[PDB]
Amino acid sequence: APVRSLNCTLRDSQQKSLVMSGPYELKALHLQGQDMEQQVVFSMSFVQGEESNDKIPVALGLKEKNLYLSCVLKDDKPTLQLESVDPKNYPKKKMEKRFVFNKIEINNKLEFESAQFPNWYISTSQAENMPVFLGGTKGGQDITDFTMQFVS
Ligand SMILES: CCNC(=O)CN1C[C@@H](C)OC[C@@H]1C
Repeated sequence: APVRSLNCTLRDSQQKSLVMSGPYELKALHLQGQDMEQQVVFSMSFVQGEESNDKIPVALGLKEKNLYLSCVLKDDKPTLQLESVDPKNYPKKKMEKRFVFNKIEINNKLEFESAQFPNWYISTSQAENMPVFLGGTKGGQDITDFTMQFVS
């Protein structure tokens, strides 16, 4: 059948929202009120991959954009990028592995592990206005926990 998707927003566990902040870049900042319309709406697709009760493979597309979060080696390091695709072909159930995140539910929060790069996570910094990135530990000063808000 088709691939199933849900519209949503994400907030880090410090309650920073995510906004597109220039060509193919996502930043996290504290937002409330009118400025919250700026937050990124994701289309979260439920994709093919290894699955368990609390570990669900997803792709994170930007709503009504041919842009996906993806994990690739850059200058020899696992990194997070926004990657454009052929809009005729996406989303699909069998997403390429660089687009797949394991959405892990622990203690009423979510982590998004790279399926391609085990133990690398979608991360934010403590400081405001810094990039969303792929971070190689769910332990230390960087934030790897999120909450999801369902959007109409
Ligand atoms: C710099 C380009 N920014 C936008 O088009 C803003 N929108 C992007 C969309 C994925 O999430 C909702 C948000 C309102």
